[PDB]
Amino acid sequence: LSTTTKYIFVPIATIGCGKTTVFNTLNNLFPQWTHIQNDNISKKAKLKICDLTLLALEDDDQSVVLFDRNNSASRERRQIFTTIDQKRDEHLDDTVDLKYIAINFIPEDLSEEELWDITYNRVIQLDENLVESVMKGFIQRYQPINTSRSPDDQFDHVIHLKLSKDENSSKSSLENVRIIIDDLVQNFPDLIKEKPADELINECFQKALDYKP
Ligand SMILES: Nc1nc2c(ncn2[C@@H]2O[C@H](COP(=O)(O)OP(=O)(O)O)[C@@H](O)[C@H]2O)c(=O)[nH]1
Ligand SMILES: [Mg+2]
Repeated sequence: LSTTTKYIFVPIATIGCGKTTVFNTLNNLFPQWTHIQNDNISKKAKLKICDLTLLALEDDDQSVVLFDRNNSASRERRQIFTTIDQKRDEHLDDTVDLKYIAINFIPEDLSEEELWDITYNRVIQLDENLVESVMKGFIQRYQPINTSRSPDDQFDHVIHLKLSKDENSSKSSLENVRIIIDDLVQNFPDLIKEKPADELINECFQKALDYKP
């Protein structure tokens, strides 16, 4: 109406950290949010994920883009800011406030050994040697978020997730969905007025967990 705010949720993650499960759960709770999955976009597609993001932020309808890519490498976050900042004036008028929220899927204190152990067994449980090999490449390129310097200092806010083996029958992606919701209620009350009920979060996560694409 007068000064609408849009949000782009940028994961920093490697394969199998739970990005799509968490974003699917969120989309299941908030059907108006736009979940754009890089895995669904051809490498020779006319519109790539950055183009599809801006297109999915034009209407007064569309406030949230779930940007579903690993962005394990620093340059992959730089691309997002530069490309979107650079094409924003093509589509959005000067009343649109755009915020980038990092969703950090890999704790600061996690070792590569435990990162590998958790994500690899998630994904195995499709030549086996080449799925392993692609996962390794995203880990080799992984540069932890560093909001003290370019480009990560352009984030408006960071949400720190956990990456654990499941304990006490609590999947860490479900723990992570709750963190994101609690964080948004606190720090962006206009995005989520009041929480979904706990059982609706559980059911929406159950839907995401048992998704067989
Ligand atoms: N054990 C466990 N598995 C999970 C969790 N979250 C997601 N998964 C599963 O791990 C696999 C990959 O997760 P996905 O969300 O696709 O990871 P992405 O590659 O980051 O999208 C899927 O089979 C999920 O069902 C979790 O918290 N615990
Ligand atoms: Mg995925």
